[PDB]
Amino acid sequence: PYTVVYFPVRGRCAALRMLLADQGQSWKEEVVTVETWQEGSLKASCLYGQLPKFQDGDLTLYQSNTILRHLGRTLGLYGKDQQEAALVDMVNDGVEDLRCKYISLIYTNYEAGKDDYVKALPGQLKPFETLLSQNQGGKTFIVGDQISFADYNLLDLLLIHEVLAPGCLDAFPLLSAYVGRLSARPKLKAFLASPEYVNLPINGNGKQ
Amino acid sequence: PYTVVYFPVRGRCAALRMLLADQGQSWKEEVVTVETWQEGSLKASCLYGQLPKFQDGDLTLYQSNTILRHLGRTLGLYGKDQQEAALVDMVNDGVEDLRCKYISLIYTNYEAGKDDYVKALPGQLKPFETLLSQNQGGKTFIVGDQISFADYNLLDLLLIHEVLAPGCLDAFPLLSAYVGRLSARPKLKAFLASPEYVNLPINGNGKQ
Ligand SMILES: N[C@@H](CCC(=O)N[C@@H](CS)C(=O)NCC(=O)O)C(=O)O
Ligand SMILES: N[C@@H](CCC(=O)N[C@@H](CS)C(=O)NCC(=O)O)C(=O)O
Repeated sequence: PYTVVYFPVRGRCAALRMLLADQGQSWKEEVVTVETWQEGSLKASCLYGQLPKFQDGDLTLYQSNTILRHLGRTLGLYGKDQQEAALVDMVNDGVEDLRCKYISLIYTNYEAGKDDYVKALPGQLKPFETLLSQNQGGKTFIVGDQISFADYNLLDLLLIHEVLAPGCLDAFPLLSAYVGRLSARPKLKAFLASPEYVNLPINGNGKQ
Repeated sequence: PYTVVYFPVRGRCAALRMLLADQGQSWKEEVVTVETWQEGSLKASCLYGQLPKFQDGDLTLYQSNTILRHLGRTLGLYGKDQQEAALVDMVNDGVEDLRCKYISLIYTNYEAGKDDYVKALPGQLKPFETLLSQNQGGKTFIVGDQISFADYNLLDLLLIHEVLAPGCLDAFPLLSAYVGRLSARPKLKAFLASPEYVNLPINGNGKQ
């Protein structure tokens, strides 16, 4: 079945976990502690020396976005056709770009850069509000009328930003409604409220 | 057909151009100069405020990797099945990670960081040498026995590093043979030797 090997944080695995949970999929968590990681053997076996590591049967994958795309492809969360598939990728790449900035802030200069980051936030969130407005008036999902892996990644990105800058979504009616709507999905709602999710720190350095 | 809107540099469009050229595809280039870009209107219309912008009929795409994935999907350069597709993504994500570091070096601290970067290079290139060794002894492509969009992206990444650090591939027999083999493909060879490619700077700041 599925196995995700990762540190005891939400980080880059939050989206894929929400996806699995929401799609009613079963998976095993292999927690890697800072001690275990610093030992060296695991890191050494990792293709790019980083986690998450994911296993689907005997298929072993690295890179969170590769895992998301793999699940999107195998579970049918990759658009209804090629055109939509391209759009889903475009959304995900945008999410990834902002995620990199967020990660950089959190681990590079949280104290000093937090203000400038929050100031620039609206500009970074606008593209997604726009994408939503062009898709059935932002009533369904980010691309098309069926959920995609990009939706889970974007949802995660929005939720963690809500924590970073409370109220940042107030200026974006579509994104706000979107978050509320996706957060209300039965299986996803249950998962987001569970200890498994709630009791894990967002990041590894305690900053959020 | 296809239209790529980009600055007069190879940059993030080199791989997709090599792909189109090698697959015998026709495309139109819309050159955007620094003056035109600083005017503001174009940037404002770009989803994430950045180029390249790509058009396939009326499908307008942004993000180089989305473009590569779209072409890989429509032209059949995405593995023979899902498993291979996942591996192709994993390779491409790895290429993208190193590309970001390269871009950062080139535009952030070329003079000061060039030495440390070149020193760390072997460690960054090793994963690809490994992937190659596990695939028919590195005799064919990066994944499977048919070319994929990841091959073009990786080829570009290697070629630009050859320029940055001449001889960096000497320690990697498989990567070296791989580059020579792919560079010899008829259509690709012609393209790499053409003014269209040769007379374009690798990066926008003249550093390489
Ligand atoms: N591009 C990779 C990055 C993976 C990554 O950043 N991994 C970090 C944790 S989120 C890690 O393993 N750090 C430990 C190390 O590199 O030593 C992905 O998207 O999965
Ligand atoms: N993640 C995007 C990044 C695009 C990007 O970095 N674009 C740069 C040129 S390579 C750009 O348009 N810079 C102009 C600007 O942002 O003002 C991609 O992979 O295409």
